[PDB]
Amino acid sequence: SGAIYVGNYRVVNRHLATHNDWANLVWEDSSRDLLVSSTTAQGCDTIARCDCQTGVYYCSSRRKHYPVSFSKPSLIFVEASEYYPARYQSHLMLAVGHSEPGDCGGILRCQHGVVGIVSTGGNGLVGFADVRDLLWLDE
Ligand SMILES: COc1ccc(Cl)cc1OC(=O)N1CCC[C@H](C(N)=O)C1
Ligand SMILES: [Zn+2]
Repeated sequence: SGAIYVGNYRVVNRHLATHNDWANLVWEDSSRDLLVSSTTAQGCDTIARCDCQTGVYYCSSRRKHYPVSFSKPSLIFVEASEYYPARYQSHLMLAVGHSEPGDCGGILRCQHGVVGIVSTGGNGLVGFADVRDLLWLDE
């Protein structure tokens, strides 16, 4: 679990969005595993606007943060789960690091701000849905 709170927006994994997220829907994209809903309270998380390929993510299945080197956002094939059929997920960044399904939502940050959230993983890999291209999150 986990979310990003920026301005009047909440960014979560689409497959973990709640009934309230869908009732306050701003934008969603199944191919990215992202959903953004509106909030009444102001968030003040900062979104990175950069080309970093290193950062630190939070891993809830270890209660720890780990440093990572990750690939640039790209189209990656993700095997079927209970949430989606087998498909290409876009804007996904992969790195070597521990993850389990419930780690989805953990934040990846660089020195400039939030980069993205855990969205995929397995066998010593962890994948992050990028949010740095969503320029409207700041207005
Ligand atoms: C962090 O996720 C995992 C980590 C390890 C393992 Cl063995 C499996 C993990 O589950 C996943 O990769 N998915 C399940 C939920 C939906 C995901 C998606 N974005 O399509 C894919
Ligand atoms: Zn950065």
